[PDB]
Amino acid sequence: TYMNNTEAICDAKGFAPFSKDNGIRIGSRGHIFVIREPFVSCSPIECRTFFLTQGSLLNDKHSNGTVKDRSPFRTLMSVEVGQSPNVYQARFEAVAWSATACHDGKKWMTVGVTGPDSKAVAVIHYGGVPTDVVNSWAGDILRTQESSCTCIQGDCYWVMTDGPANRQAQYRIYKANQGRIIGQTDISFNGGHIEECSCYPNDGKVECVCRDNWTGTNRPVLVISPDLSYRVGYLCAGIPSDTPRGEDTQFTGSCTSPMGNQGYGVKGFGFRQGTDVWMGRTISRTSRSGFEILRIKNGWTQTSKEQIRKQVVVDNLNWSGYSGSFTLPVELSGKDCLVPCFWVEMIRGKPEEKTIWTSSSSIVMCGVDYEVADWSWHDGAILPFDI
Amino acid sequence: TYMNNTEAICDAKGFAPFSKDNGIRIGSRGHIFVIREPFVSCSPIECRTFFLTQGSLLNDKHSNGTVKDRSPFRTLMSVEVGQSPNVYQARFEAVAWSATACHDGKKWMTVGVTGPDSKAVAVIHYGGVPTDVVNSWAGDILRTQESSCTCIQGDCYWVMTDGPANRQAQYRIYKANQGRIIGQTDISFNGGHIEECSCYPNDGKVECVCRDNWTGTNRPVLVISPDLSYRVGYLCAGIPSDTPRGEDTQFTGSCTSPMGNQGYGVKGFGFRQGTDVWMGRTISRTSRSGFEILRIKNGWTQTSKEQIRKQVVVDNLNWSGYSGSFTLPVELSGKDCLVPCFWVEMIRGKPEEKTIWTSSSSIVMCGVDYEVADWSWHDGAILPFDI
Amino acid sequence: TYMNNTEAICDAKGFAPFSKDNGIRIGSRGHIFVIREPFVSCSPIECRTFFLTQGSLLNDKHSNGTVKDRSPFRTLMSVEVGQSPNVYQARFEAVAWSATACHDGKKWMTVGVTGPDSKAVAVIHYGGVPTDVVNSWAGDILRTQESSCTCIQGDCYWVMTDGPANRQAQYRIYKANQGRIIGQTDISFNGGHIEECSCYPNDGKVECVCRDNWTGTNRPVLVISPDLSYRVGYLCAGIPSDTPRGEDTQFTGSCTSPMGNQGYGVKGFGFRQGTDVWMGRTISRTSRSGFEILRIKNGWTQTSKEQIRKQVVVDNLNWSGYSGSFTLPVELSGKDCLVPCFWVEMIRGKPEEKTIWTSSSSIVMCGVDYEVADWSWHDGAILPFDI
Amino acid sequence: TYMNNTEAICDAKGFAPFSKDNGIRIGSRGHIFVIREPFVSCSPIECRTFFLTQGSLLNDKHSNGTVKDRSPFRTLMSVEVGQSPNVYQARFEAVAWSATACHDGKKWMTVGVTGPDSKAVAVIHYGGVPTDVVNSWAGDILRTQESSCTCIQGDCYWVMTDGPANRQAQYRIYKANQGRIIGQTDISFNGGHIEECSCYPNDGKVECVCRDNWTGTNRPVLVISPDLSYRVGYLCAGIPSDTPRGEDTQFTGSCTSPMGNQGYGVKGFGFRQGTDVWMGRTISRTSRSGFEILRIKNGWTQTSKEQIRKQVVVDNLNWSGYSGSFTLPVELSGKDCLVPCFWVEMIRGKPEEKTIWTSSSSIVMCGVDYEVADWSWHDGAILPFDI
Ligand SMILES: C=CCC1=C(C(=O)O)O[C@@H]([C@H](O)[C@H](O)CO)[C@H](NC(C)=O)[C@H]1O
Ligand SMILES: C=CCC1=C(C(=O)O)O[C@@H]([C@H](O)[C@H](O)CO)[C@H](NC(C)=O)[C@H]1O
Ligand SMILES: C=CCC1=C(C(=O)O)O[C@@H]([C@H](O)[C@H](O)CO)[C@H](NC(C)=O)[C@H]1O
Ligand SMILES: C=CCC1=C(C(=O)O)O[C@@H]([C@H](O)[C@H](O)CO)[C@H](NC(C)=O)[C@H]1O
Ligand SMILES: CC(=O)N[C@@H]1[C@@H](O)[C@H](O)[C@@H](CO)O[C@@H]1O
Ligand SMILES: CC(=O)N[C@@H]1[C@@H](O)[C@H](O)[C@@H](CO)O[C@@H]1O
Ligand SMILES: CC(=O)N[C@@H]1[C@@H](O)[C@H](O)[C@@H](CO)O[C@@H]1O
Ligand SMILES: CC(=O)N[C@@H]1[C@@H](O)[C@H](O)[C@@H](CO)O[C@@H]1O
Ligand SMILES: [Ca+2]
Ligand SMILES: [Ca+2]
Ligand SMILES: [Ca+2]
Ligand SMILES: [Ca+2]
Repeated sequence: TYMNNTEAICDAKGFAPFSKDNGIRIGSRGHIFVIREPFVSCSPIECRTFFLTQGSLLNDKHSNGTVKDRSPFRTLMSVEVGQSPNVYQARFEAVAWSATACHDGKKWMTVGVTGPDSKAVAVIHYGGVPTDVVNSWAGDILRTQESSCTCIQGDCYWVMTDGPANRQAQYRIYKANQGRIIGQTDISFNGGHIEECSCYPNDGKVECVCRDNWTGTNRPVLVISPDLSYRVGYLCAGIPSDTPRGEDTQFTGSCTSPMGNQGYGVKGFGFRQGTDVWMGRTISRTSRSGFEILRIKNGWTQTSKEQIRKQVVVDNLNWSGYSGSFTLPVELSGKDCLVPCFWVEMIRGKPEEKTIWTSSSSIVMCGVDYEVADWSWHDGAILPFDI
Repeated sequence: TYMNNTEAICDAKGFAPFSKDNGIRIGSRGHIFVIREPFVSCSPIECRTFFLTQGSLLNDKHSNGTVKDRSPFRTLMSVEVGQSPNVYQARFEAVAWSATACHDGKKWMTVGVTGPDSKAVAVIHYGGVPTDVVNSWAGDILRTQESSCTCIQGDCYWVMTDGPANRQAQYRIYKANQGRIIGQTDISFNGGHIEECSCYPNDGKVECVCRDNWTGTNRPVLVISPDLSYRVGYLCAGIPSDTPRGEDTQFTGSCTSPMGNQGYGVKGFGFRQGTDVWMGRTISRTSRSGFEILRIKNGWTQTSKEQIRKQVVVDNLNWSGYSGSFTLPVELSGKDCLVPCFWVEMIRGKPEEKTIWTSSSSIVMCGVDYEVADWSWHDGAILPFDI
Repeated sequence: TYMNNTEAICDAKGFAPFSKDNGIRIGSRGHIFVIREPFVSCSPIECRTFFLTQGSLLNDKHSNGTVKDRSPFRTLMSVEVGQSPNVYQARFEAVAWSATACHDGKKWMTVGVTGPDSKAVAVIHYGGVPTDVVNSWAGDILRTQESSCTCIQGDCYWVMTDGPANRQAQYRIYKANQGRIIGQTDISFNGGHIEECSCYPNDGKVECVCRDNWTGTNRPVLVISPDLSYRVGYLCAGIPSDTPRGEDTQFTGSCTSPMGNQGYGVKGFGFRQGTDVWMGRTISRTSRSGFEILRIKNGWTQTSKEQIRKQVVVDNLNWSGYSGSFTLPVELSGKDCLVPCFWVEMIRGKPEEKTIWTSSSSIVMCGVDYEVADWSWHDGAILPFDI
Repeated sequence: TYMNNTEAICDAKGFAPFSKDNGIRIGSRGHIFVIREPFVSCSPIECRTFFLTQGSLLNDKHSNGTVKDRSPFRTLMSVEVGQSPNVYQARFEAVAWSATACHDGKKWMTVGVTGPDSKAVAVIHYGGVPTDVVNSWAGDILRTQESSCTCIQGDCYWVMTDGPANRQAQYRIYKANQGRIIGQTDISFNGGHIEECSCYPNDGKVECVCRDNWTGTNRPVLVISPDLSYRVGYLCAGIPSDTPRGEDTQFTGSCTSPMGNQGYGVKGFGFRQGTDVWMGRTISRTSRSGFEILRIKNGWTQTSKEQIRKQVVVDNLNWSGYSGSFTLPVELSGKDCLVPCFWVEMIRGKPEEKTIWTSSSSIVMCGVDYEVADWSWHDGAILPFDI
């Protein structure tokens, strides 16, 4: 049975810890893949952590990783939420150096982009098999969300970019049923920049909070209808949520354009809350360290600086990294709304630390009808490793 | 289908070995989590061992564990009874430094308490997902059973404390259906102290045998009805079952108040047997070593010293530790009563032994219509380890 | 659904290799339990290898095993046929230093004997739980088959001994349904000796070929009806099948009494084939090395020396050990008879080899309508190990 | 339910990466079997990689493998596509130094050939059990496909050879239902040579593209009808696809006979595409290195040199090896034709590299309605290993 993820996202006052895998701690001894982007998506029966591996283990010469991000070895794999990315519980998903995954209520759909920078191919899998392909359309690192795509009544939705890391690139929305591409749309966005979208369902539409890597320290926002009509803009709020970013007090916010004089970026997320917004960010303005979630009053629909809530989940003494959204299915929350949840990647090793290698672990959090006390559930491994 | 655990507990003459995981022996070489509290609970299809991990493995620098009990790394995980707490068979349960788990006949319910000492949050999971929360009510180490909670006709019951390790604290009963809190009750108990309750179903009510950490060397006893009305007191018998404790001959027992001049404690358990009681205890009065189960005649309802049976399960040459109750579902015993069972934790390493680290393994036992011969099924690893 | 294992055993001309686990080879590096008795039994869906472990791994100080056979650590565990006894695929079965397992078509029944030599307890499990117990009846190492018990139309049958390794002991048949003992019988056998029976179903009765450890170099034979009436005797054939044993040419065979002046023994097996018999034995008369199966014409019902077939499965250059029978369910062979199969244990390490430790691997074989060529599928590890 | 694999093979313009296991990279640290022939076959629910192991692990003295190819230790095992051949996810299949596997829509059928060169036995398994046998018919290394056999409406088909590696040998087709041999056929082919067939279903018949090890640098082709009538010949195209082979420009092709003056060979594959053909080959004419797939116009039915497409999947800087065909079931592609896919083995170690040992990893590819960009998804481990 296909999920209906037509409900409204749950209004929430805070976020409860769901899971912590401690994979780097464990991989000091265990057989743990060197990973990045430990992203989460859920079927009606369970939530899984997806991740990329270069086929190498923690504490093994292969972890060296002077090896290109976008290598022939990179694969998308998965375990159940909270499990470490260890070899012996891992399900193979796709050959991939860029991915999105999601479940329609019957099977898992995954997309992995691999191949040469100049003409990379995205292969869509459905039920553990290749079902369809998308080649590069602009021949400049075809890439995607690195988080959960979004299925609504059996049709699955995601966003890709193809174009420079910096200047103007091109962006498309893609639609699928049973792993077969049934629609696509180019996103009109001159002057604007979209990458690594963090999306979730809300009211029968798909909303995303993305990364502008060109000039924006505000994050773009998309609202994709089933048809493929969309509105695009920036997250209204008068508080910047990218990294790097300038001061809050030195920023005015905008619903239609990038505002800060920054290049670069980090994947992060945000959740509409009626007219309000919950926005994730690194506590640091410059580094991918510390992690905090703020609720801004009227932050989705206007240039608000009104902070309604703050919750620290990784303190500014500790490394953090990428973050993304997912939702709990109603068939698992048992609610009549979609519980917003997100994960946070906590990166260890190069470049910030002396090690030959680089991996991440995760902390996962869900919505909840209550104010949750500050804490830091940080990675915790003890570096450097044996090697 | 929800379990009916409305039956009477089985009358039993002794206890048969169910399982022994040998996890510390195995983890000399295998990839075995450093654990504590290897507690057992059963669905209608299987019995699982729950445990806490700090995300570290036996024989790995991370086992060091000069690391706070109540750390950001601590998670509740599970394997099938008798399996070691090894990485590759472990199911993630909750982020937690205090837990209870139980199954209602449809899904597993777990509660893990994590967060700061001053305002910790307990997250209830149901079906492998966050479904509800309880924040600290007194801002002093919100904590729970460290054994199996108790489901009766689909509503699940457990006991928490919030307050000093020593002096008067506060204690609540909590009720849930499908992971949603449906009731709660404060337990009136001045002069008395409740922690780490060991509970089981008996006659459509929940009975617990708990730990008084303030002044009692007798263990408290609760009887919780479906409503949340309860009687509370102390286990009547004229024999002390806590550790530390004084001599049997130097104690008179009481159904209503703590009796010995001891602080401190250990989790342990007891089973009503009509008017009789089976009581667990460490053979040592001072140390958590050796383990024995005694049957006292009239021990539940009066100040009896009448020992009906004794069974040694760990000899006084060997380390023991925490212990708790669970019951076998009728759907697995095939009886028309609830088979009482318990587990015993056998702690190795610091402080009793020279090692950088501390873990435990378990022995599990069930009820049975026969007198079972004395033995010691003790942990068995050979310390110190490589390190 | 309960199996009907009422059919006749299949007439067979030879035996095809089913499985080889290579667990000692693998455990040079992998995490492989030190095991003994890698015995096989089958449900209607799969065949599993059961084994005992002392909770220690190959290549780990714990493998030392100057440790008593009959220790507190010894547990019965299982994997799917052909898998190594590795930690991460192992299902826990029972606490045990002596076992039998079998499936009735609905659940697995296991029996593990543990406890003190003087009053050991056998715990019967059903569906992964304690369901019943048998204490020592003669207070001298209560013990059992170390191979597959036998279920016929939902009632399960096995044989135990209690008494000296040497002189007269006592022997019982035990009957069970859903893990509850429903019948028992003492076996009248003065002058005779029964241990380690290898049994299988044939024509709605249970037949076993056992080990006489007192004076017999012929193996005893039992035929147990559903009631518990039985005939007992020795395997008629004029060829000795125990180890140690004298020459074939120096033996006359007997259907009613032990014949050779040998103490000691080895578990082995035999299959009725109408009036014929297939008999297993070590190629060596003195050592547990080499393994061969012979078909004797009229060997079940008379003192025959007529060898109809011989098949070597381990050559006399290689260590062998225990062996036992099982049958393929009709629901898996797809035949209208019960395919006879057996396994052979191949023991490495002490005492025959310089190592601190002792383990075994297995080769498994099934019936088949054809003459199978001689070979040696022997253990294969390269000793001594790192240590 | 039995599969209908009666459909036409899908017409395809290129091949998308399905899976990459990185098992040699991983086995630098993980517990990875030393393998060969990582072949793929699919049930209606999943695709599995089959492989042979000698029971030894990467990085362990046992990997030495001065050990005969055709040893007593060699077993056929399997994992899910894309998983490494690691110990803890492996399903045991057969005792085997030569194999074929396939699923009929209800159970897995496997065949493993083991035993002495002079009289080897092939045991057919069905549902994880021995169901039937084939002994050597010519007493010269009875052997088979080393890739997916082929089930059509519940009857399963495969090809074996028995005879010299070089001169004339003998070749048979074998047919089975539920693991029982229901038909066989000798293949008339004087002057010709068949080994290691790569087969797939097309139009209710079985087509194979095989290895001539005697004199042919073209690959033989068989078309087996349900009856067991067949046409046999050589792949028509005017381009040689074996290794070793001469230049393309120095070859004329033939539909009926071997053409090049080469002995030796490599397993490879080809797919009919109406009248066209997709042909696999090593980029090297002399070495098993690099891998490319070419589409020849009219290549199946005539002596064409017309190259319609080329796709590189392993570049000529990298080791490659064996290759085979499988098809995606309609129940997983969701198409009304059979998606052609193939795998490529990438061999590391001896003899090409300085190591004591030899293993392989794989890349898997499927059909697809699009031109796929050149790349090299090559093995990637860093040799030599610790040892
Ligand atoms: C660990 C790497 C994370 C990672 C980062 C990151 O920002 O750190 O950048 C992505 C970008 O290159 C930019 O978004 C610029 O376009 C990149 N995607 C790929 C596949 O290139 C991804 O791998
Ligand atoms: C290995 C530790 C076991 C352990 C012990 C124990 O008595 O040894 O004490 C619990 C208490 O602190 C006391 O009951 C006093 O309140 C503690 N709970 C937490 C989470 O603090 C638990 O971790
Ligand atoms: C590796 C040991 C195998 C093993 C042997 C064996 O003959 O080698 O002997 C069994 C006997 O003692 C005898 O049959 C004499 O009664 C023993 N059973 C137990 C549990 O004592 C069993 O463990
Ligand atoms: C890694 C070995 C691969 C391998 C090769 C190969 O060509 O490399 O040759 C097969 C042949 O011997 C020939 O086809 C000649 O008949 C062989 N089959 C067996 C079992 O002998 C198989 O093992
Ligand atoms: C960190 C590390 O091991 N670097 C090695 C380096 O020694 C070598 O010279 C070069 C090419 O092999 O780059 C590699 O990454
Ligand atoms: C037992 C052990 O390794 N202790 C280390 C110690 O060397 C160090 O000085 C301190 C802080 O890192 O405490 C740590 O736990
Ligand atoms: C083989 C081996 O390690 N033996 C040790 C030995 O050194 C020790 O003196 C004794 C008691 O610990 O027996 C042990 O088994
Ligand atoms: C590469 C290797 O380890 N070779 C060993 C060699 O030392 C030994 O002399 C011989 C027999 O054991 O062949 C073995 O394969
Ligand atoms: Ca930016
Ligand atoms: Ca106390
Ligand atoms: Ca004897
Ligand atoms: Ca050739």
